[PDB]
Amino acid sequence: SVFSERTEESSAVQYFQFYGYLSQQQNMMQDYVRTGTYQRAILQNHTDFKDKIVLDVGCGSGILSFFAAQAGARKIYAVEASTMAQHAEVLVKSNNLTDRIVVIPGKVEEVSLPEQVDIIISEPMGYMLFNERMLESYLHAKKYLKPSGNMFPTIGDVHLAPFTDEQLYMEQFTKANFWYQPSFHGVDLSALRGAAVDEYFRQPVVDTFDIRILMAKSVKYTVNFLEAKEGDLHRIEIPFKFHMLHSGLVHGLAFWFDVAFIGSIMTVWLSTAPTEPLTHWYQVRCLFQSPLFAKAGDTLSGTCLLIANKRQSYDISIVAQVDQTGSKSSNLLDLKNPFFRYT
Amino acid sequence: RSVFSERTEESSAVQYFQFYGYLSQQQNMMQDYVRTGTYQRAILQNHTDFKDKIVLDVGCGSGILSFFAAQAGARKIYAVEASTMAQHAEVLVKSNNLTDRIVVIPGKVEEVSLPEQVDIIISEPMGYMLFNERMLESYLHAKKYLKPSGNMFPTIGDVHLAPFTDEQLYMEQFTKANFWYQPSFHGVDLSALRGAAVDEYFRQPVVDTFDIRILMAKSVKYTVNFLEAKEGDLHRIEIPFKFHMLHSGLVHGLAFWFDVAFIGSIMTVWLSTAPTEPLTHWYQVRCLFQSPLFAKAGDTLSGTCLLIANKRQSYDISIVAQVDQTGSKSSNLLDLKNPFFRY
Amino acid sequence: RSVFSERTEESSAVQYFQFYGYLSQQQNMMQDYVRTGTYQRAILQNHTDFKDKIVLDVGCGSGILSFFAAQAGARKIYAVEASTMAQHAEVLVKSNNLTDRIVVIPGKVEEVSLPEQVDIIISEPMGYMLFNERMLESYLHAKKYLKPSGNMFPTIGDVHLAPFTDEQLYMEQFTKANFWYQPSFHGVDLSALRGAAVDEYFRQPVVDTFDIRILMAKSVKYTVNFLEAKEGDLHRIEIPFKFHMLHSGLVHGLAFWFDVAFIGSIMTVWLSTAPTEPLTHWYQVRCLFQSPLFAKAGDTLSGTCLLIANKRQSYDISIVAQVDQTGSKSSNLLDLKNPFFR
Amino acid sequence: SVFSERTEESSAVQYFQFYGYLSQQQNMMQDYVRTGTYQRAILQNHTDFKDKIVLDVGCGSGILSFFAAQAGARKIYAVEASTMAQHAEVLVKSNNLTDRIVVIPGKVEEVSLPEQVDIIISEPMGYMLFNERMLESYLHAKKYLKPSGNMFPTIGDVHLAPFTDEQLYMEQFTKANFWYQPSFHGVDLSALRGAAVDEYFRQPVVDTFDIRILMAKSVKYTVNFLEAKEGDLHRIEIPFKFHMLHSGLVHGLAFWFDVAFIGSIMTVWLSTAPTEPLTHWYQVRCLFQSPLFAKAGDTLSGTCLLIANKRQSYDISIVAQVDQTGSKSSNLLDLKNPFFRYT
Ligand SMILES: COCn1cc(C[NH2+]CC[C@H]2O[C@@H](n3cnc4c(N)ncnc43)[C@H](O)[C@@H]2O)c(N)nc1=O
Ligand SMILES: COCn1cc(C[NH2+]CC[C@H]2O[C@@H](n3cnc4c(N)ncnc43)[C@H](O)[C@@H]2O)c(N)nc1=O
Ligand SMILES: COCn1cc(C[NH2+]CC[C@H]2O[C@@H](n3cnc4c(N)ncnc43)[C@H](O)[C@@H]2O)c(N)nc1=O
Ligand SMILES: COCn1cc(C[NH2+]CC[C@H]2O[C@@H](n3cnc4c(N)ncnc43)[C@H](O)[C@@H]2O)c(N)nc1=O
Repeated sequence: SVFSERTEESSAVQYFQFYGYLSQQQNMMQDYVRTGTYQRAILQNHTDFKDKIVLDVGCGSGILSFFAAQAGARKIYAVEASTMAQHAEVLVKSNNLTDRIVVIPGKVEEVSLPEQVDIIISEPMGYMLFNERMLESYLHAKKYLKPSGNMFPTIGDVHLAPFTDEQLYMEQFTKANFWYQPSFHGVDLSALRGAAVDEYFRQPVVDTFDIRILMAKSVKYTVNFLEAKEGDLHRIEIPFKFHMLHSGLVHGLAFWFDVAFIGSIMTVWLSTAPTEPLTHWYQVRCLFQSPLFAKAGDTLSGTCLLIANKRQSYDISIVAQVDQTGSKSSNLLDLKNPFFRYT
Repeated sequence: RSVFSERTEESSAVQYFQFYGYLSQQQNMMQDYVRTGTYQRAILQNHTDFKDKIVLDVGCGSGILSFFAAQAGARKIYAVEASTMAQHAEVLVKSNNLTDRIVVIPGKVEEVSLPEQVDIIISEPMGYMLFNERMLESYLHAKKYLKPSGNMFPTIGDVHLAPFTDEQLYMEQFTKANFWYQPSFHGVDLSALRGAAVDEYFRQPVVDTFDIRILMAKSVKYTVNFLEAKEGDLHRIEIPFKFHMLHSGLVHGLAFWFDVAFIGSIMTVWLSTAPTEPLTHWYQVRCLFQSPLFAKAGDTLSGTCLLIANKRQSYDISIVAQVDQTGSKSSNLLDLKNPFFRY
Repeated sequence: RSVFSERTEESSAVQYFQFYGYLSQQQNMMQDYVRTGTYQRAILQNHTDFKDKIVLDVGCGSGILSFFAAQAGARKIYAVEASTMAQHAEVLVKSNNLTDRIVVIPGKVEEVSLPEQVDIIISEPMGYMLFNERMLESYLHAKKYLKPSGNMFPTIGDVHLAPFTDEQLYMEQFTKANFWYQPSFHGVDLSALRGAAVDEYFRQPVVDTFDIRILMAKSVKYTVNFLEAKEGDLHRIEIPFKFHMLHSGLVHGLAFWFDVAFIGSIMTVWLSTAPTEPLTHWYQVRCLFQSPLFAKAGDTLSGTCLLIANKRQSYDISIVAQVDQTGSKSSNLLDLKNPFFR
Repeated sequence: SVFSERTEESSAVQYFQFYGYLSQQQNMMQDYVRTGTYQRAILQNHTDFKDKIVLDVGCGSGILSFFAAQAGARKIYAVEASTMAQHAEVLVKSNNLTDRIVVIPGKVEEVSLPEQVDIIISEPMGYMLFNERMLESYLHAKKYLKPSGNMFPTIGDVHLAPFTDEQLYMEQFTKANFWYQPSFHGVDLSALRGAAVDEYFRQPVVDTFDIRILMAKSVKYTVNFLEAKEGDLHRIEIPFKFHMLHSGLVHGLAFWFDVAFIGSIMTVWLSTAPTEPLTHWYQVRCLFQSPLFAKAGDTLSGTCLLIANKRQSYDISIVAQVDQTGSKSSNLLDLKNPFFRYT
């Protein structure tokens, strides 16, 4: 199957074991902006669901399918690969919707659907949008979509912006300098200091921050789910050229994302920006190995390259330079194992 | 066929050794001064057990215990580690000018080949509730390389269990499960999953610390002698208990902690994780009853704690407890692999 | 045969009037200075509404309100009381030398005979959640003796309901019901009765007081005009509500309290049992949801509170409420006859 | 029916409405001494239940019948007049004992039983034992008992003792003096002071106390349930002659009770004495209208006459005199409406 060939067994096992916990479902269900916005997006666009055939990709407990039912859907095929699929089956029955919702346990790449659908609903977003590589499953599911179909969400916007956070930057060396001592219980640990530093900077930082740390207007990269193919997400190149609004040291790039549900009646947005109420996605920051100095009016240019790996994630390569001075910095990060810093 | 792989699911082992490949993880355990200091004390104060001896370090990580053995005057130390950390151990050996005495051997101890038999095996195989991670079996497996008169550091392990009362913790866990009682979460009836939820939450052992005044009886001790035990002895561990209740009230579950002893030629050194001792990264472990049992002082609380090893490098825990004077019985099942870190 | 007996089970009435025959009970309400003081204030500052007038005191008890009417210059007061306390009131009338102005008439106001029509009716018919005990119907029934332009003290009653958050109270009641979850109480499996246990406990309205900070929205008010209302109006009371949520969080239920107003010729006097005011023996009443509803600020909480009068001199309470923006719905049933005094 | 003939309907309505609440059942079940002692008496006398026919009078939720089943009874007829009977039926079903326990809704005086039983079990005790008049139902049930049959409990002892409590006595007047003021909001309430005093002294006081207020060894009155007829409890004359242990003012009499389960293997006692842990029966105190002075060595004599009324309770008439001085005092009380003073 498409899924198995692009995914290490070991990763998938852990992955779907994670999503088999009800506390996990509960965690996201209790994120009100997420759940409420989805419900709002579906119900306020009822003409996109009334008497329609629906596919729910990765339905979990099946909540989104129930929203599709509330909107008047004729038939909803709810696909889920984790064991949560049982619990969804329980809920459909207990809610007297066995006639409209069909839970189909398995990976969307492997199961079979009896008919084509009018619309696909899903929540494939991970950290920095792309983490978990579910965007690909969502796009893969379009093999079941009628030429007349819609996708909820319809587009996804990733935003990148340079930031200054002197403390976050110095934090890494404060932690790594543990190894910079010539006699830890009689052992000289110093030789590992460099490797320790390396390890810390490879982790993207998951948390939130004050918007005043942002030093330039964000650059946006858009995925149109109606148009994009799976292969388009194996290699994602985000070129950028930031026009610096403030003077100071740029310590790295901040990431967040929005999705839009473009329905027949209205467009509804779900935003994870630092200007909006906090979600379980938070924001993601990737540090530069060396900060770059820039003055207001200077230009910070370069590329963010995301290469997909078989651990259901991406290798992040970021290169940036201040055009006016020629000061250059790089970093390589492993998105699969971020550092949860939020307190 | 390797012993390790035969008892271990691939997916679990990958994750397992990925976790221990991070330097931050090493730092975290190294910074536990009680642990590190006590190990160094046990080794250095029993230096005659190491002088001009052959040593095996099982799961050496960064290699600190091997360095303690080197400080103690060991003639040759074979330091085995299956994670990538082994590369970092090699660096320290070189930078500390101990290349002639410490030899890092990458791989699983069940799979590597050792050049000679050793005089003593040192290790830190203890996990949560002592038995989590199933490394005790690797530690015991390694005895195939031990001379007939050889020693084990640690030499024995004592598991302690005692009933406790903690209304807050219980209500804390029940409150989480009460989410699934809702008959109309965004219009969806979740109640049918309420039973499954409470099951899931009470399935998690609670890792943290507590005040000793919550203990309602003298602890019961279960001892594993590492010099004598076989791997097979740890596939099914049955711990019978009979507590004489010192206080009246609700027993909400059983608390677990452990001690290990380094029985050397000069002296015996103890490492304790009891709640009467300073806190370690092992903390203490509590298994909640789904239903608390009322008992008065002078009553007897009897039953068994049964540990069945699984292929995820952990144990399925079954606890049965009864108030003998009334016949009030409680039964519970816990998954030790996935505890709730409450601290 | 009488209106009272037809709407009341004998057993309930017996127990009911047995309760009000104790002097300690009388003392208990008289010692509520806010209550008694406000009544005297309402009557005395509106002395012109009593000056040389004919008065009916419905359920006079010890006869205190009648004495206030006497102090205000009333010509003649008919004091009706169905319990045995009526004997004690007559003693006080005699010992206070007011035999010429206060006439005690033993019996139910639905059954006794009055010699003449009155200019004003005084009473204290309020119970828990205002309506408990169903005496308002007796109070309204008594208007058959009121001259056309006559007055009522109190003149109106306002019931207030507001959503609240109180997790501790909720888990307090939830902790109690889980007793019945035990699969081995002395070796006995009680779990099969859990559902019934939760039902029983959450059916009880909670009588006590609380900090006003637990209220999540401005209260909604339901008004009874005693000058206009009929008995029948209180057999089935439907109270619609739409709360505009001021805070985000869990709504654990609805809190109820009431005010009455004495609208006299000189001034209007209010008696309040709100949580912003000093505590009275009416306290406040809260009806819990079996499961709380989450709402964030700006949302709207809508639904209905339905009160059905029963033959035990009380009400069957039905509360249905929903968060409009999300469709989170709750339905609940409470038995006002069986409150929980915490 | 016998029950209807001795009971006013309104009282019966109130009475069985009280016992229809699960919270009420729960409250007695949560009395560990009560429930545990019943269980102990039944289980340690298992030979009195093994393969026997049992009658459970007023079974409530059915707890004692389940105990009888645990002891090995062949058949248990469980009679209950309140609606709780339905709940008992539920538990019988869920505990898979439908073949051994038969719930019979109704009053034991009115229902039909198919056969004679070997033993009757019940908990008919009220305040000072006799309140609620259920002992008569218990004795009435012996029409279904085989000769040589047994009763659990087998006997009941009511204990009386003189007490001194100056505060309790003066309390009545502190409360009644509310009415002794010439201008309560302009009203002279004084004329009702006497009636208020009368009212307070008619109520027996339910609460507990320090045993040090007791001025003599109690006098005991025994009901042997094996020998007694119900009619024996319509008029209960309890003569008393106390040998005063302490000097002082006697303000009244204190009441409590014990029951004994005299089985073939052993006798088990349930005590509500003030020297034992507190139960939901507490203790009962009846005040003299005027205190009597007594010296150590004096004798306090008289009678406590209990006259049963149709409100399922008793009018208590107490007369007492100090023999050596001839100082005499009496009181008449209404046991149906006691004053709960306990804090
Ligand atoms: C915010 O951090 C990440 N994150 C993301 C989300 C949103 N992603 C739900 C995916 C849900 O979809 C399921 N899923 C993923 N790949 C799937 C596939 N090929 N076939 C079928 N179901 C699949 C998966 O089991 C889970 O139930 C969330 N609900 N919680 C989170 O913690
Ligand atoms: C729950 O906390 C307990 N805990 C315990 C310890 C002590 N446990 C060392 C295992 C170390 O031993 C290694 N290891 C495990 N099984 C092994 C095996 N067959 N062969 C070789 N090395 C092995 C593994 O890679 C790790 O480096 C720790 N260093 N951190 C902790 O967090
Ligand atoms: C605090 O909440 C309960 N509560 C209420 C009140 C206020 N309710 C006075 C009724 C008083 O009026 C009497 N009463 C009730 N229905 C009556 C009727 N058809 N005809 C004549 N008298 C009646 C009844 O006997 C009592 O004396 C209070 N005085 N104490 C309380 O404890
Ligand atoms: C603390 O003192 C009061 N008290 C006493 C007791 C002990 N008395 C049980 C009576 C139980 O027996 C029942 N009962 C009484 N007369 C009955 C009758 N002719 N026929 C059948 N059942 C009858 C009654 O419905 C209740 O289930 C208790 N279980 N709770 C209390 O609160």
